Amino acid sequence: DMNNIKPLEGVKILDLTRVLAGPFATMNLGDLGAEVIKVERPGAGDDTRTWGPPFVGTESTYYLSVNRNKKSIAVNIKDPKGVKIIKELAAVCDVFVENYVPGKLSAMGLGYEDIDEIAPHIIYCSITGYGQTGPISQRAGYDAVASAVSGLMHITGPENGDPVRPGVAMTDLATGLYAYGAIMAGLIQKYKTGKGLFIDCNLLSSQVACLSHIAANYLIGQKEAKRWGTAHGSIVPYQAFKTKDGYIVVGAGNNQQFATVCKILDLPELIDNSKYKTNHLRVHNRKELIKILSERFEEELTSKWLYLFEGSGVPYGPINNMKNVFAEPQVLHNGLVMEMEHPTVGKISVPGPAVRYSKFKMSEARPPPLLGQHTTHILKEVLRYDDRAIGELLSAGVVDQHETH
Amino acid sequence: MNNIKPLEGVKILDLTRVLAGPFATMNLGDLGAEVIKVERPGAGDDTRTWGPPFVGTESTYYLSVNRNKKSIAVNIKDPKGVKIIKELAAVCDVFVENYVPGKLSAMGLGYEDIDEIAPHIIYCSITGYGQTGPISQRAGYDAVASAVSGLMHITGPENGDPVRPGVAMTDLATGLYAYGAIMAGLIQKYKTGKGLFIDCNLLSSQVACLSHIAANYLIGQKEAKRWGTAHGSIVPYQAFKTKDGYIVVGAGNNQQFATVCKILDLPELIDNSKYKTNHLRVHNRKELIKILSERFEEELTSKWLYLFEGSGVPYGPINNMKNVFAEPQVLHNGLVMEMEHPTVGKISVPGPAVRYSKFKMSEARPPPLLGQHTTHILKEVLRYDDRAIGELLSAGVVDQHETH
Repeated sequence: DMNNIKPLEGVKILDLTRVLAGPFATMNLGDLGAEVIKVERPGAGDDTRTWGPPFVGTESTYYLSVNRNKKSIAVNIKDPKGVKIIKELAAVCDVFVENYVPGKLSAMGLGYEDIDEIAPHIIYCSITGYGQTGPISQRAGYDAVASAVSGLMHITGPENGDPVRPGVAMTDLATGLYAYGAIMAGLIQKYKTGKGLFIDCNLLSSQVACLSHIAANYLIGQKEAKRWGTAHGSIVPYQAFKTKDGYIVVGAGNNQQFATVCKILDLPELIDNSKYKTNHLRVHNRKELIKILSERFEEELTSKWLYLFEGSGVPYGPINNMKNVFAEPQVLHNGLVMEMEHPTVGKISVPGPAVRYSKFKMSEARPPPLLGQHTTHILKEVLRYDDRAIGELLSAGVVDQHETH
Repeated sequence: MNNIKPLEGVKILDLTRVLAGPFATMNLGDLGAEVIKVERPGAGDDTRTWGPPFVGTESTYYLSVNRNKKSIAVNIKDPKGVKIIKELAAVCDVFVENYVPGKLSAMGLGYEDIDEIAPHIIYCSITGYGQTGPISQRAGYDAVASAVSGLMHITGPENGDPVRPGVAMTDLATGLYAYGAIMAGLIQKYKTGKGLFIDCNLLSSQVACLSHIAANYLIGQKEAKRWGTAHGSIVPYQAFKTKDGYIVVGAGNNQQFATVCKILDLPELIDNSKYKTNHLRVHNRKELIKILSERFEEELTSKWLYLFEGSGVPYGPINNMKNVFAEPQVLHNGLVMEMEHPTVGKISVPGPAVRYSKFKMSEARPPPLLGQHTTHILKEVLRYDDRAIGELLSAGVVDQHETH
């Protein structure tokens, strides 16, 4: 009976997160089989719900992307009766996840000290902009602001050009991945000790840690980084090249690969040229070498280059737009297009799970919940509320229930 | 109880190279796992030769992502080397590799071979595009993957050539996926008592990260475009040039927009019909950004940081490497981590992103030298006597560093 079972099956997660960093972490935990309870404000809900267009039905595409495999309960945390519901859920929930500014939930009585009293077992994870404490800890967390402060924006952009930001909020997504792993570490710690712990995850720490070798260049060698566009500082040639109909990324990491690229480009003279004999020589003569290579790539179409580079064994790929990405058979074969049946919106498609496991499949996923969709169900079953009290909560406005259950 | 780490007592057999794999095992090493790093004798990990910057004989690239590990140099191509890996796998909980799909299977180190001897083992494979597929045989590279996955297409200046992120965020994202996924396997193994196979690849990680942007095309049939530092739906929310640098300032509602306008001493803009609402501000984006940009250039970045203090609106400065680690918050978070390398001396690398209440990860073992723990691992983990170790050393199957 244990042949085909998900790892986080039987783990209840109380999710109070909003926007992207938090929901992406709980979504990936939901794929692993955990039961995720999403707490939202009555009427408005998660901020992403209003982030449209694009709007499909009454649901924004932003919200649907990162909120699958969750159940929604609408509770007014500011009301004292709402605080009681959250505490009661915490008693039966293994994990507590929030992404408010430090001290906000504590001011409302939902802080870790408050939750620990009723749920000492609970794994409390807090996602913030800059951390629980510090001089700038009170500032709210924003992806673009954090990438600027953390220094990623400084090193991203065209050479001798203005800084740019990554297209998607990679700082937010990286923090969500840090937390998604950290929460599982808390569960492993919980099994041994029998007690819960507090987790601190923040955008600043996530992005700085990702700087890795680039930051180590300054910490150890006192070397300041610069923007390189699509090129690499230490490897030449390794950049995107403009073509007749698009861009192609071609790289050579050694003389064997460089000779292969030159032959495909019909430029054998470069192989034995003294300026390009070695990688260090190629880096020193980067400006001249790139100009010669760029002239060749422009002469032919991207499709012809992909045909010529087939089986080359060197790094090579095309810059793909959204239409081209999901046209790729490899993307489809990996299951990256995930389709789910939304109760009121119909069939919808979002990016699928990145990770695939041999023992179990995560292809079948629950669609993102409507605002307050499971409010009455969670109260009646999980908290054993009678119908009379639920109606009183509904009339007062403490909780909100959607038309569709 | 302090000094109690979650993954303490978990042995990880690490055959990864470059960045994606080592970043995953490094974070597992911080959590208390015993990470055994298998490297080629003579050459070692590819990152070792990726210098300058070089400190001593170790590249800064290698040192950044290889702390909290032990190094054993084994020749997997030799049949005697294959036996050593199999013996280690029997006593190791986790097996991690990042070779091209099918390469280890040819050498006898594939999942089927390891599963027979170590059914408990958790096997994690990190590849460019996945275990199977039309382009699965292609090797994994960050710049190539970001181009194919579509991240490069949406990153860059508006009406400008595409650019790539400064760091290999696709590789690091995949490493973060694996580090979480490996722990998911351990939790499942505790219940079932048997191991499983994990597939992690750069393409799947980056595409999944596209998230709402990909959902716009999949659901709304909308094609994305490059926005520089600006945002498509929110104006103003971008980096602004200053007298000495760049500052990022954003306003998400009319109240925040009024706050920004007052700080910039442009109150007339608040009540202007062209900028009354966010939708109106988006429509007149070109005109509004020009007016705001002219004001930002007049003053120094530090003056703006002083004026925006306590404003409550999104605001931050673009920091270079010197400014990042100059920030007190970065130091307060423990992000500067120092360890004592035996031959290189005291060194500093970026610290762990996550901090836990029960245990501390501040003290870390320094990155190992090539083949530093070869004799120790063979003698202790596999109970090899001195006689057998010498025979492997003479043949060249294993390599031991001068420093132990």
